[PDB]
This record gives sequence, C-alpha cells and structure tokens, in this order.
Amino acid sequence: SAKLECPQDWLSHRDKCFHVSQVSNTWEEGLVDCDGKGATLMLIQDQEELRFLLDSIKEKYNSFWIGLRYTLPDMNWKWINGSTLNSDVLKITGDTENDSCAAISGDKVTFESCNSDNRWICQKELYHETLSNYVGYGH
Repeated sequence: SAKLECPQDWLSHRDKCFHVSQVSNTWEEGLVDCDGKGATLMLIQDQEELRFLLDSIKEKYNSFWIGLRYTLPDMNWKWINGSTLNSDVLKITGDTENDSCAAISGDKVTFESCNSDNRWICQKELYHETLSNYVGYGH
C-alpha cells in the first residue's frame, strides 16, 4: 500500500512509509534525524499503523520515539508536523502536566522524558491527519 512513493529503506503502510532506526538518541535528536531524510518523526494515524509498526519493530521491548509531544495549553498530544494524536488507540496520557513525549515500548505506547537514550521511528510522508479526543488521566 503505497499512496505515494517512499524510498526502498522504508516500509509503506496506506498513506505513510516508515523507518525503524534501532540506534539511540534523544527524542529531539531522532526528530532531526528523520528530517535528514526529508522525512518526519513517526506520526501514528491508527491501530493498523502500530500493528504494522510491531511487524517492522519486531523486537518490541525497546523504546522508539515517535513525534508525540504533549502540548500545553490543551492537554492533548500533537505531533511535530502539526497533526493530532489518535488518542483512542492505546495507552497514552491526556493530562499529565509534563514535558513527556511518547515512545513505542512493547505492544503499547509509553511516555517518558525526551532526554532518554532511545531509538526512533521515522515516517516519510505520503499524507497526514488530525483526530483526537482526551484520555484524561489514563484511567
């Protein structure tokens, strides 16, 4: 499924194409690293996305930065490209009051400080979307 085309080093899914960098950086660094390919740091659209992530990720138990940043004031998560997180997919906080960014860890989404040494996922855009609600505390 290639809506538009992406390079061969990338896995295409619907309307984006992904690259799982198993090398570590901070969230901010991986973001800039994705920009290096003329790509963006991963902007999750749906559950199919993450399921396809799990297929490319494979190892699961690492931590891979995606373009998830908790935006204040709004207490929702926006992406770096200006897209908006599908909060209804997996465990992510709605209101946390932190500078916490999110990372793939396991089969789930997790969140930590952007300064940890984690790997990152880049997506090379075919399209982009916005749809979010509010998870609240996570309860």
